Amino acid sequence: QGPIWAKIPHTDGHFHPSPLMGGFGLKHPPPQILIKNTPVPANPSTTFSAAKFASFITQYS
Amino acid sequence: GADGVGNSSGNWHCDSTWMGDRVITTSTRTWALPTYNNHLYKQISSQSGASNDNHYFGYSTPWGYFDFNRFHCHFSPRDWQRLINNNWGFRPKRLNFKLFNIQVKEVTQNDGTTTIANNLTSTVQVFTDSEYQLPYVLGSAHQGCLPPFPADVFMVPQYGYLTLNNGSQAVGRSSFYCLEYFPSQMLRTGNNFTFSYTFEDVPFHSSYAHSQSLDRLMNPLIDQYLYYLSKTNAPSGTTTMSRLQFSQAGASDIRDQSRNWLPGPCYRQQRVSKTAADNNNSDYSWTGATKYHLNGRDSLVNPGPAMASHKDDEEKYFPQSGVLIFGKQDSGKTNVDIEKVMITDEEEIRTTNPVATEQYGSVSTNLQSGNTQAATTDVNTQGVLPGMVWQDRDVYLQGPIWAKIPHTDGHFHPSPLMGGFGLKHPPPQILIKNTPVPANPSTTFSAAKFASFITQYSTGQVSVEIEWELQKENSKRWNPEIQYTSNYNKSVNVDFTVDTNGVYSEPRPIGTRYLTRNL
Amino acid sequence: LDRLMNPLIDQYLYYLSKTNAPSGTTTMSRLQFSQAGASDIRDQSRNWLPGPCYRQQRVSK
Repeated sequence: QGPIWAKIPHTDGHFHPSPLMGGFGLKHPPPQILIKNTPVPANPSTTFSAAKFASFITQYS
Repeated sequence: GADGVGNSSGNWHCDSTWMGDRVITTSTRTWALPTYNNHLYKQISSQSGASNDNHYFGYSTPWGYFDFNRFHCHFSPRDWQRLINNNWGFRPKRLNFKLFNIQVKEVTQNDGTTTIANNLTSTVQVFTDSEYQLPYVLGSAHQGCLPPFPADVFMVPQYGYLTLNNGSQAVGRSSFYCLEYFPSQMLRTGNNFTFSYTFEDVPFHSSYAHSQSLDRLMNPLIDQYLYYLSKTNAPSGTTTMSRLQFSQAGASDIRDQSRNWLPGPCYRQQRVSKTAADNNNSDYSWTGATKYHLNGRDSLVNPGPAMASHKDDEEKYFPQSGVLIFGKQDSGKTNVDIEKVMITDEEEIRTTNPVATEQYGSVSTNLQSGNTQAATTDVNTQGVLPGMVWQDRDVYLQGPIWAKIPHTDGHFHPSPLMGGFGLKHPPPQILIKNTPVPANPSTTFSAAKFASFITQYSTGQVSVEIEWELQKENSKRWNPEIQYTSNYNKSVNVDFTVDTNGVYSEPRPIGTRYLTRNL
Repeated sequence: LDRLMNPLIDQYLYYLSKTNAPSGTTTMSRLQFSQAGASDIRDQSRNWLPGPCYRQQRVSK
């Protein structure tokens, strides 16, 4: 139940770069995977307004 | 190349070319070379009454040498700005050197009046120590490099070296080198000298600052799944009892999170303030200094391992002997005030390297028990540990470029402590000398060596071209970055220009770390 | 030439609309700025200027 890898910090020098919590030190570790729900605006006004939207449809995925 | 008296043996090349990931800088200067030591080799040694720390033994030769081991020999201030504002790293690739338009001139000192004339048949000797057989004296931050301003004429420095000594005397192991024992090329006016050199592979110099701290690398929104010891006792009826308790670290207790890395090594220095009143009223320049002990001698550690100059909100402080200190224009040699020097600052590396004037940390010294409380102590010197990361010292427009790595059995992270690139085969030394021309000899034979020569010196042009490899930045940062810039406000003089008397001056030291990078 | 805007949307640029403001029973110099719309269309920022001129005398039929 412990960690597997850790990204080696991009520095000028480092010594024996195995992460201290245990595991494999990688200069190019598995990349981060980001995910987000695209916002869906709610019912807008019928007269133009330059203010940014603040009312969205509540949803998840 | 070789031709007559009325033919220039070379042209003036001085500019920079930027093309993609390369930049080629070529510079030209005019030099003057006297006759050193009156054509003799001389044994030199420390004074008899010198302290044991200052004893030395060595030789001084009649040779001069060319030196271009400072960045401002190659980069103009504008070129330096281009480099540091748009690149994450750089390194030298190859080198070209040329010596041309030699002129030898003889001096006559009749009756206090000096007459100078051409000597068309005299010569100069040049050779490059391409096998590293002479003691390498470059890389010690000596004066005598090419001037930063291309219009200046400079004198070639004299060559000399030190060997093993026992006090003021030598030992059997000490070695003596005769530079005439090398093959060298002899040039008359009309000959030139060139050679080429290829740098070995070295890591790019880090021209960035980290935008994250080593102790701040977590996601501040999610707790860890690991626990730490958060309390060692708990309240009982009107009292307490020993009782271990554990917690998961979050943002509220961010100092307790488990981490994978450690800050770089440390070697503590004494702190002094730029405000005069803050410092002690005593002479602690040597007693309070940090030094190393080698063969019974003490030697100042200067500047030593790369550590941050100060923590935040403390620009007024700096380590006693932990920073490079350049002098302002025309500042003296000995005991000048603080207004005459320019003190560098290495604060950009406090994200990974400890502050030079604080302890590295604290470790426990005993075993706590029912009747013994835990005790800790500060760590003032910490060698490297597995899991450490650190940055190297920055380079400056007027600082050194490279240094020769000593030929030893072992070495660790061989980047020179004054900053720059460590090379096992650095650019070779270039020695030069006027060939002696004896004066009127006697008409009856004498076996004694000659002692009367024609007084003469030489002059000419020197050019050096270096190709540098660039490493372009690829940042996804949204907000604008910090850049080096000139101030817009009015002033009597423009920075990095000449004054009304013709004196070129550099008003401040310029590092390389302006762009940013994630840790 | 002076009517080329969209009369429904205000500009994002400002113009100087008032140079003084009322104080206690008096006024004080105080610069104020506004975004031009349709109500003050004469104040909108524009990209062009009318052609040159050389004034003549006017006569009536």
